[PDB]
Amino acid sequence: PQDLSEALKEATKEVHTQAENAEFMRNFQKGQVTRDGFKLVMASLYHIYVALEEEIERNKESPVFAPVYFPEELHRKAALEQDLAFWYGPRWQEVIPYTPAMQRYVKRLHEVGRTEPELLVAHAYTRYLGDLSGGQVLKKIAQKALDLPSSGEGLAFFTFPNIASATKFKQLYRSRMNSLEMTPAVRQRVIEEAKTAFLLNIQLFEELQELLTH
Ligand code: HEM
Ligand SMILES: [Cl-]
Repeated sequence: PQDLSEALKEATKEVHTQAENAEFMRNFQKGQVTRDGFKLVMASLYHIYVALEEEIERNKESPVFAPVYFPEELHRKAALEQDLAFWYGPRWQEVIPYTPAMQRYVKRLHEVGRTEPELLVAHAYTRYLGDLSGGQVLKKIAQKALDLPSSGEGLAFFTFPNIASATKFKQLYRSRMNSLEMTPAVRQRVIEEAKTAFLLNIQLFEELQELLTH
């Protein structure tokens, strides 16, 4: 479509559906998810966000990203750090897994943020808006499947405290995206990257399923 936020949504509808149907993901939604499986996803999210957020902090000033820089409303590293301390304990940083699929997603994120930051938005959109959209559902699922204690910890990731209305925020984010100024050449690179980001998630899910079935 015309608006970037639309072109993105439409250009990734296919890969997005593949993501949904990925065995691991498909099972998660079907309510079937183990703690180890859940821990693997959380550990993955931590790594991905740590990388993504580092790159965002590096290019926040650039015009290629500034318009969609919403640190307070979206940052997840800290939330994830709280959750992993709960899921893996006080030395989670020294025990959480860091698999190849994860490693590869991180690598691309740093590649983008270092050499082609104009593509960073493709990842911020993919991750933030995706997690913001599916967050409420997935939470209740793992909340019902895992049956965690009353510790009052472990799921901070599913709550963006600095965002009152997900809907209104998404509207604002999309708008800032469409306001993002880029040449058509770049716009196409951003679209591709978004498909890449999905693929990366897909590879990731597939690898986790593989690890779990063993
Ligand atoms: C349990 C699996 C999943 C289901 C069933 C699912 C379902 C949905 C639905 C129904 C929406 C809301 C559409 C809207 O608000 O217009 C959405 C949006 C989104 N999802 Fe997923 N999703 C899942 C997994 C993923 C994954 C793995 C990614 C990629 C990491 C992803 C990224 C996104 C993005 C970027 C959006 C926003 C698209 C836009 O701008 O309109 N989703 N998803
Ligand atoms: Cl809402």
